[PDB]
Amino acid sequence: SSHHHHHHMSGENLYFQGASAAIVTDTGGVDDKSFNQSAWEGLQAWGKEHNLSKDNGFTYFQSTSEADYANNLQQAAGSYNLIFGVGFALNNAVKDAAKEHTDLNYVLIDDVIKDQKNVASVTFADNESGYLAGVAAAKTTKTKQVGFVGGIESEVISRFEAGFKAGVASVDPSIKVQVDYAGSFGDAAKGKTIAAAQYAAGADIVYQVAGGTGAGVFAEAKSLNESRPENEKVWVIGVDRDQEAEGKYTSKDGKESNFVLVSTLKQVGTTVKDISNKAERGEFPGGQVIVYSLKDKGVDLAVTNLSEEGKKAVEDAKAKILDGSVKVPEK
Ligand SMILES: Nc1nc2c(ncn2[C@@H]2O[C@H](CO)[C@@H](O)[C@H]2O)c(=O)[nH]1
Ligand code: NI
Ligand code: NI
Ligand code: NI
Repeated sequence: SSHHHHHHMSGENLYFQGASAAIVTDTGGVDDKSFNQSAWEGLQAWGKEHNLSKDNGFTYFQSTSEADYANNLQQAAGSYNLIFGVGFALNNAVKDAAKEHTDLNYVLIDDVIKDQKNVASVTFADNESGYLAGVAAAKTTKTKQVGFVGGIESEVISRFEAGFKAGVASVDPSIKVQVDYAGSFGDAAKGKTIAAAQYAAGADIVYQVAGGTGAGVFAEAKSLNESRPENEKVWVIGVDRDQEAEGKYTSKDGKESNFVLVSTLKQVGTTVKDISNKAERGEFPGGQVIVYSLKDKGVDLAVTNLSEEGKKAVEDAKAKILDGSVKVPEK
């Protein structure tokens, strides 16, 4: 209201203490065009905003295996005071590291840690985005059969699967959803053989929810589509990022086209940048569980190459999820 006792201070003597933020990444890698890449793009954007460069204020530790999680988190604790575990698999390793270094701040993305003051947890309503992808798929199938390729069987991927199945059923319960898990988020070759089998059995759309494994699903669809006419093409649904650019191909008939129907979005990069800024300002949300959903645009659907009829079904289904009229199952 008033500040009568005051002293003039030079801007040269006032300074804001910066933080150093690192992500510890799973097998998928920061080049997975999806989940880990979104996180890494977010951290790079944050680095650029704070005048930093890789291994000088921000970095990523790629995990070779589960045994490398603890090694990478301990290496990170040498130089970084905000450490993100990217993926549900880092749950136990982040719990242990947070108990050893109570002075550092940790974030688990895609899972919850309870009762740890220096750990924040982030989850996404991927069931809600999955539902929208299902409505999209149900409005474009000609064969009335669609594929789902998961990475590792988990509460997280079951959220996508349940939402996707529910969204397909909301339009046409006649449609068959073939489900297959790769057992990995970093196995393109297994993604390719699963997609090959799903397409050969008469799926005309595959939704890939397996991070970097999904590069194989894109490779299979591209090979089938290059050896066919444009109007007989087979679709993939993108995940985490808008993957439209990965769908570029040329048909047997010489026509330039795109086989990405739609992508589910998961704003992991946005979350990494926002929490990094809060940690640097001394407002780290330790002990809290942050839930992103359709409402706050933490998840969404990019409607890329969907028919106008499909976009209407998606916009209508989105309204019903926001209003509460449709409750999307999580399992
Ligand atoms: N634990 C883990 N989950 C991943 C990874 N890549 C992708 N995912 C999950 O799979 C979904 C589809 O890529 C993402 O939204 C994440 O939930 C990874 O490397 N590790
Ligand atoms: Ni005042
Ligand atoms: Ni004074
Ligand atoms: Ni800074």
